[PDB]
Amino acid sequence: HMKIDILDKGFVELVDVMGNDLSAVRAARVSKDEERDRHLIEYLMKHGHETPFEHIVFTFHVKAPIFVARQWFRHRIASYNELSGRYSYEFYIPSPERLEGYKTTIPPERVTEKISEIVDKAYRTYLELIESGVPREVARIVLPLNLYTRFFWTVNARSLMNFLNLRADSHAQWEIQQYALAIARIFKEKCPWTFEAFLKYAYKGDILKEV
Amino acid sequence: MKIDILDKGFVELVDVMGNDLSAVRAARVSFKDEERDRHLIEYLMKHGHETPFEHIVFTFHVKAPIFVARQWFRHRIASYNELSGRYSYEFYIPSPERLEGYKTTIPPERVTEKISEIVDKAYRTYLELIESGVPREVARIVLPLNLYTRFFWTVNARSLMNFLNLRADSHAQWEIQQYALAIARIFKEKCPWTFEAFLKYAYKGDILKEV
Amino acid sequence: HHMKIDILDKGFVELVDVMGNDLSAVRAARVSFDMGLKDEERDRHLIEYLMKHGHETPFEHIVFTFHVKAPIFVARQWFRHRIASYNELSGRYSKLSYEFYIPSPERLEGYKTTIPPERVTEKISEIVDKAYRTYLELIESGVPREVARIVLPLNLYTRFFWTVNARSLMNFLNLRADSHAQWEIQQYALAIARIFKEKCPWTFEAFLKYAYKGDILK
Amino acid sequence: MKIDILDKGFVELVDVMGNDLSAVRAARVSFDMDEERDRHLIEYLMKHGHETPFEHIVFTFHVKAPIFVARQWFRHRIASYNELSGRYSKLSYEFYIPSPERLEGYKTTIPPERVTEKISEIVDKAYRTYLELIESGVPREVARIVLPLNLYTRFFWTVNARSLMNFLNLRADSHAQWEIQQYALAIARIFKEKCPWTFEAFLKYAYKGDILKEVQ
Ligand SMILES: Cc1cc2c(cc1C)N(C[C@H](O)[C@H](O)[C@H](O)COP(=O)(O)OP(=O)(O)OC[C@H]1O[C@@H](n3cnc4c(N)ncnc43)[C@H](O)[C@@H]1O)c1[nH]c(=O)[nH]c(=O)c1N2C=O
Ligand SMILES: Cc1cc2c(cc1C)N(C[C@H](O)[C@H](O)[C@H](O)COP(=O)(O)OP(=O)(O)OC[C@H]1O[C@@H](n3cnc4c(N)ncnc43)[C@H](O)[C@@H]1O)c1[nH]c(=O)[nH]c(=O)c1N2C=O
Ligand SMILES: Cc1cc2c(cc1C)N(C[C@H](O)[C@H](O)[C@H](O)COP(=O)(O)OP(=O)(O)OC[C@H]1O[C@@H](n3cnc4c(N)ncnc43)[C@H](O)[C@@H]1O)c1[nH]c(=O)[nH]c(=O)c1N2
Ligand SMILES: Cc1cc2c(cc1C)N(C[C@H](O)[C@H](O)[C@H](O)COP(=O)(O)OP(=O)(O)OC[C@H]1O[C@@H](n3cnc4c(N)ncnc43)[C@H](O)[C@@H]1O)c1[nH]c(=O)[nH]c(=O)c1N2
Repeated sequence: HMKIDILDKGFVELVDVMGNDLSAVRAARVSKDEERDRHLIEYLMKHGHETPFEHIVFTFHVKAPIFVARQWFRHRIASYNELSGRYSYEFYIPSPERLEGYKTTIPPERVTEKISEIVDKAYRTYLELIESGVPREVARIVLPLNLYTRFFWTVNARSLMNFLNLRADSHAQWEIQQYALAIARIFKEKCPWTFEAFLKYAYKGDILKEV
Repeated sequence: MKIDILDKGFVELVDVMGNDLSAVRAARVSFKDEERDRHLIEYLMKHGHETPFEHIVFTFHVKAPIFVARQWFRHRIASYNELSGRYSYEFYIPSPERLEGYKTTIPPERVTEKISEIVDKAYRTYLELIESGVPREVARIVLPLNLYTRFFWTVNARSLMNFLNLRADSHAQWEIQQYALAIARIFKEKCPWTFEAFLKYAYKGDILKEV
Repeated sequence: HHMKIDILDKGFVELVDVMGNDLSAVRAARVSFDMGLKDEERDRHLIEYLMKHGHETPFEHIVFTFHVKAPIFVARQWFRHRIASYNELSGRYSKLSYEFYIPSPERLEGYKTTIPPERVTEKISEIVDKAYRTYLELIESGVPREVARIVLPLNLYTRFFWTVNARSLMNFLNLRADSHAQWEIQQYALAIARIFKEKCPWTFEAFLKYAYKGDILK
Repeated sequence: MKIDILDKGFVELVDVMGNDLSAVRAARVSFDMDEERDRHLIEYLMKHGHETPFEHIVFTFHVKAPIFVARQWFRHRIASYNELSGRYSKLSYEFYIPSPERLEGYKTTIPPERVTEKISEIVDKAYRTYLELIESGVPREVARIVLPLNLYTRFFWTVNARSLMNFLNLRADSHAQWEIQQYALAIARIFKEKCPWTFEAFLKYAYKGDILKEVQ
C-alpha cells in the first residue's frame, strides 16, 4: 500500500481504488488512444462536465486529530467509518516550528510543553475515571481535541477534487493542508491526466500550483 | 458479466471495488477469520449498521428503455452518465406474454403489433424531420418512451440494496423488476455474504425470496 | 408565497413555498464568529463576500418548493439534479390527458428547412395525435396503463413538485440558464431564476456578479 | 420554540417550510390529484414506505451542544450545517459537566460527585491553558486543540422530515449515547408540534427506536 505519514503520528494510506483516467473517458463516451483520451479529460474539465469523474472511486485509511477529522467529515459527498469513543490513545503535539512566523510572549518550545502537559493530565484523568468504573462514553469527554482518531474514507474523484479545492489551500488550517497534500499525491499517482487537467482548468486553491 | 433483459436490453458489470471483506474492514477500521467475518456481516445487516457496505462500489453499463431509465434515475444516491438525445435507434416491443393475466378486448399479439406500428411511424417521422433540416433536439421529441437508451451506473452496495428493496418487488413495474433481478445476480456473485445477509435480515421486497 | 410563470405552449413554473430569504444565509454564516444579523449594508456586503469567496453552505438554509408542468424530455434533464427532492405524476396510475408540447413554427427560426416550419408543427401534432389515440385504444381494450403509455412521445407533459435549496438551485441555473442547454429547458431555468431573484434579491445579484457561469441571465 | 438540554445546551426552532399537507400534495400528484382522507393518506404513505413526499417538509434548527454530541450529529450527511469556528471565534467557558445522576446504574469505586468534580477540574485546567496560550500570541486554531470534547459548540441545522425521521430512528433510541438521546427528544417534540399526523404515523408504522414509544 501507498502510505504517507502526516504530522507527528498521523497518516493517509490508500486502501483501494476503482478505475483510473480511462474510467472517466468510458463514462463520458458511455462505452485506448492516449492523445484523444487525454484531450477528452481536458475538454470535460474545462467545460465543467464533472459527472464522468464520479466513476473513479478511492478508499483511504486516515489517522488524524479530532479537530482535523471534524473539518474533514464536513464533506458529505463521501462515505466514512470511524473508530468509536464509546467502545490506543495518541495526541497531536505541535512542534515549535508550527509557531514559525508568530510573535509569542513565551518561547515556542514552552507552547509544545504546555500542550503535552495538559494532554498528559487529561489522559491520566480519563484512565483514573475508567479504572473507577466510569463508562468510556462519559470518561472520554475530558479528552482534548488533538486526540488522534482513525477512519476509512470512500470518495469519488469529483468529490475528492472539491476536497482539494477547499483543503489544499492556504485558507484551510495548516494541519488539514498537510493531509490534503497527501490525498493529492495519491490522486496524481492513480489519475495523472485528471489531476493535470484539474490543476490547469478547475483547481481554485493555491498550494498545489506551488508545492 | 452480462445479462440480457427484455428484447434488446442488457446489464453489464464494468467494474467493482471491494467485496464482503471491504465492509468487514470498514466496520472494524484496520486494513479476522472467515466464520467471524461472515458473522460480522450478518450482525451489521440485522442491526442496521449500513455505512460499512458503502465501501463496496460497482460500475454497471445498462441498456434500457427510457420509461425504465426515468424510474431508475430517481435513485439519487448514485452516479450516472447517459447517451445524449441532442447529439449521441432500437425500441422495446413487449411480447404477447407481457399481457398474461389481463383480459383484453383485442388479442395480445395485436397490442405487440400496434406498439411496433407507433415506433415505426414515430421513427420515420423523426428521420423525415432530420432530413428536412430540423435539429435533432427538436425532432427527437416525437420519439416514444420505449426508445432504448444506454448509461453507466456507479453505485455503492448500500444504495444498491435500497434499489433492490424498491425495484426487485412486485409493486415496481415488471420491466424494471427484470433489470433489478440482473443487478441482484451480479451483486450476489461479487458479495455473496452481504447478499445472503441482505435477503435474511434487511430485504423488504418479495421476488428475490421466490426467484 | 406565490408566483406563476407560463412556459412553452402549456407548461408552467409555480412557486408553492419558500423557507428563508437573504438574511437566512447571513444568520447561517455569522455563527462562525459567534455573531448574528447586523445592519442592511453590512448584511448585503456579507452576501457578496460569501458569494465572491465561495462560502456556499450558508445558501443551503434557503429552500424553495416549485410546482412544474414540463414535457418529459425537459423533466428527464431536470431530474438529473440529484441534490433536490421530487414528486411526480405517475404514468403507471394516472390516466394521461391530451397535453403535449407542440413547437410553434418560430422554434425553427434560423434553420434552413426543406419543408415550411408550419408543416413541421403539423407533422409533430399528427404523430402525437396517432400515439395518443393508440394509447386510449389500448387502455380502453384493457391493456394496463404502465404498458400502453410506452407508445407516448417524449413531448408529453408531466407535472412535479421540486424542493431545492438556493445552493443547488444556483448550480441548476449555471447549467440550464445557458445557451448550450436545450432552448426548452433554458425557458424553464429563466422562470426559476426570476422567482429566485424575487425572493432572494441580494443572493441573486451576488450570484450574477461573482458565481454565475452561464450567459443568458446576464 | 426553545428547549433547554443538559446543563447549558439547547434546541431552538428557527424556521419551518410546510406541514403534513405538504406531504399530502406531493403524494397526490402521482394520480394527478378533506382532513380525514388526508390524515389516512399520511398513514398509508408511512406504512407502505412512500417516504419521498415527506422531503417537501423542511426545518431549520439552532443547536447548542457539546462537541462529542455534534461529532455524532454531523455524521448525518443528508442535511445542511453551519457551525461556530474554533479557528476564528474566542471560545467561552461553556463545557458540559455531567451531574452525579449521569452515573446512576453504574458501580464506581469513587463517588459520582467526585467524577463530576474531576471533570470540572480538568475542564478548568484545559481552559486556563487555552487562555494562557491565546494571551501569549498562539493563534486560536492551535490553542483550541487543548480544549476537551465537552466544550459547547453552536450550529444551524437544515433538514427535511425524511432525513429528520432517519435521525430519530438512530438517535432517539437507547443504543445512542444518552446525551444525544436528550437532543433527539427535543427534535421529536418540535417535529410533533409542526407535523402531528406525520409524527403519529411515524411512531405507529416506521419508527425503529424505543424511547419515543415510552417517553411522552
Ligand atoms: C477555509 C475553510 C473554512 C471553513 C470551512 C471550509 C473551508 C474550506 N467550513 C466547512 C464548509 O462550510 C463545508 O462544510 C466544507 O467545505 C465541505 O464543503 P462542501 O463543498 O459543501 O462539500 P460536500 O462534500 O459536503 O459536498 C460536495 C458538493 O455537493 C453539493 N452539496 C452537497 N450537499 C448539498 C446540499 N445539502 N445542498 C446543496 N448542495 C450540496 C455542493 O455542490 C458541494 O460542493 C466551515 N463551516 C462552517 O460551518 N463554519 C466555518 O466557520 C467553516 N470554516 C472554518 O472551518
Ligand atoms: C413502486 C414504486 C412506485 C413509485 C416510485 C418508486 C417505487 C419503488 N417512485 C419513485 C420514488 O419516489 C423514489 O424517487 C425512488 O424510489 C428512489 O428512492 P429513494 O429511496 O429516495 O432513493 P435515492 O437513491 O434517491 O436515495 C437513497 C436514500 O438516501 C436518502 N435520501 C436521498 N436523498 C434524500 C433527500 N433529499 N432527503 C432525504 N433523504 C434522502 C433516503 O434515505 C433514500 O432511501 C415514484 N415517485 C414519484 O415521484 N411518483 C410516483 O408515482 C412514484 N411511483 C411510480 O413510479
Ligand atoms: C457540457 C456538458 C455536457 C454534458 C453534461 C454536463 C455538461 C456541463 N452532463 C452532466 C449532467 O447533465 C448532470 O447530470 C447534470 O448537469 C446534473 O448536474 P450536477 O451533478 O451538477 O447536479 P446535482 O444536483 O446532481 O449535484 C449538485 C452538486 O452536488 C455534487 N454531487 C452530487 N452528487 C454527487 C456524487 N455522487 N459525487 C460527487 N459529487 C456529487 C456536485 O458537486 C454537483 O455540482 C451530461 N450527462 C449525461 O448523462 N450525458 C451527457 O451527454 C452529458 N453532457
Ligand atoms: C448507536 C450508533 C452507533 C454508531 C453510529 C450511529 C449510531 C446511531 N455510527 C454512525 C453511523 O455509521 C452513521 O454515520 C449515522 O449515524 C447514520 O447516518 P445515515 O448514513 O443513516 O444518515 P445520513 O443523513 O448520512 O444519510 C441518510 C440516508 O441517506 C442514505 N445515504 C446518505 N449518504 C449515502 C452514501 N454516500 N451512500 C449510500 N447511502 C447514503 C442512506 O439511506 C441513509 O439512511 C457509527 N459510525 C462509525 O463510523 N463508527 C461507529 O462505531 C458508529 N456507531
